[PDB]
Amino acid sequence: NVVIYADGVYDMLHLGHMKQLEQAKKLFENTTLIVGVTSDNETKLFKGQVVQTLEERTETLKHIRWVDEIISPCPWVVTPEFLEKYKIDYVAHDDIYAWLKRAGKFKATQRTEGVSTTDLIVRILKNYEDY
Amino acid sequence: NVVIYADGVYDMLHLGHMKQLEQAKKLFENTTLIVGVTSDNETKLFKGQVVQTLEERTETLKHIRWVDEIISPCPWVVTPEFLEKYKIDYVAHDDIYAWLKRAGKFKATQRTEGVSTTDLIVRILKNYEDY
Repeated sequence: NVVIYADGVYDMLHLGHMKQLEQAKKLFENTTLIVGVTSDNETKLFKGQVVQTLEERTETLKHIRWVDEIISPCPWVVTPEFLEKYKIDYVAHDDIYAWLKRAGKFKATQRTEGVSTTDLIVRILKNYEDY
Repeated sequence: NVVIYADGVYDMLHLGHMKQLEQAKKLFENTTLIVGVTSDNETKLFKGQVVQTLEERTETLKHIRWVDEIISPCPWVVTPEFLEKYKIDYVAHDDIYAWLKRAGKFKATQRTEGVSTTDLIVRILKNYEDY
């Protein structure tokens, strides 16, 4: 059994997150997938705007079949100490990660374009011709 | 083991669908949850607008841990013949259902207000004061 770790904001969870979580879950035949959900204050300070609170973004992730455990809030920066505390074998994510590639603990997951929740609102608005 | 059936549009799947699916899944200690996804043409003709195609709405549902099987497209009207073909013990849904209450096959699931994907876009727009 292999312990995988993925982290992220997971704001307005869409098929993109789900597919990336699925891919992480399936890196190995027998895995335990831990998902870390970044904090509101830190995501806003370092990355950008978040619609949903930590509590909302977390409650929604618990419905994704690929998720075995959630760390909420997770650290903004993943540390080697953090890997050992939770006995993580691999970190799955789409440099600040060089030390992970060096431990052989880096596993790249892919992003799907064009399926985000915001992409969906755009498709709603395209029913209203500009004139 | 109890076979439960829930149907719906599942457009822009949100925590509301997920919680309603969760509740269906857990009506009994040992269940098999079948989720039917209504067709595009029929949903548009009888109910209202749908952003996502059948194929999109279905691919997203497969990520919800509570879902064991999907019928896609499902019939717009559920029939007693339909219940027997799939050996459904119960139909979970939030009249056109009287015959289900009469078979003792009706199980009511609740809607959560205020967590829909559209509710989320509204919260985005509220950062832009009207003046």
